[PDB]
Amino acid sequence: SEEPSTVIMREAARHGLTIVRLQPQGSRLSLTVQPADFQALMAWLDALGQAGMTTATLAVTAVAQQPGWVTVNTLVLERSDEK
Amino acid sequence: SEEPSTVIMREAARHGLTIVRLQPQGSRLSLTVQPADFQALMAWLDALGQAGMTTATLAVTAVAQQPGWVTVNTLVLERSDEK
Repeated sequence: SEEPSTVIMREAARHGLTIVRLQPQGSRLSLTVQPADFQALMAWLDALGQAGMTTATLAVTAVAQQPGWVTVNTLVLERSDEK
Repeated sequence: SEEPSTVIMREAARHGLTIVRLQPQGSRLSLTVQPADFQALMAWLDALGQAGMTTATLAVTAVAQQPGWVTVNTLVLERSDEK
């Protein structure tokens, strides 16, 4: 993975996740993700986990309108020295 | 599930998660969970998800000492009117 930013939006899109903002700040990335399936956002990070990415920050809230969905307050990804 | 507090610690323990603090504040609960497998803490919430519990807040950070593990900053659970 030459472009770490890709895995996020790539895995995001396939999981129906909207990463509005991304920032390749070395290891840590700044991700902005609209309300999501707790499934999708996990599996997406699980997917990024394959990239050597760790959830460096995940900040989240349950939605009142459709329980079982979540609201990502702020999300930071961390990466390996691998790349 | 007459005692919602049980599912959390029950599912916690089976997933190797330490819920130090729990608060049955109606729908929302205050959970304090020591550093965890992102797998375990998800699967535990997935498990609580079976209880009718939503992750009302999940606040988390990646650990520097053993990547792929996470640090739960603050976690709030939300419950159904089912109980």
